[PDB]
Amino acid sequence: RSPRLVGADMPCSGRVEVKHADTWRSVCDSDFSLHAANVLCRELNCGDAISLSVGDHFGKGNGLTWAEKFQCEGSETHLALCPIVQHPEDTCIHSREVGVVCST
Repeated sequence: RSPRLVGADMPCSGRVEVKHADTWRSVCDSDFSLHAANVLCRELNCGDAISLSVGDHFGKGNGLTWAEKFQCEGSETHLALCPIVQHPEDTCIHSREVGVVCST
């Protein structure tokens, strides 16, 4: 559940991608709370979250999109420690991949 931000002009902003096993997955913007964002920014040494950005703001990813969501409380040190839960019914397309801007 290793996270990275991809596609931004700086390391601390970009489209969210999180590794599971040997593949990376993006995260639908229907599925990602400000607390998951928070935890992500922290885990990445990027300060605290400023914004979640919709609509593949940093471009869209390709490949898998996470089918479970990270229901973080907010103070977890890693997304790994956040409880997970099923995505809502249907599927998302890459056009709704989520991104973040962390401060700092």
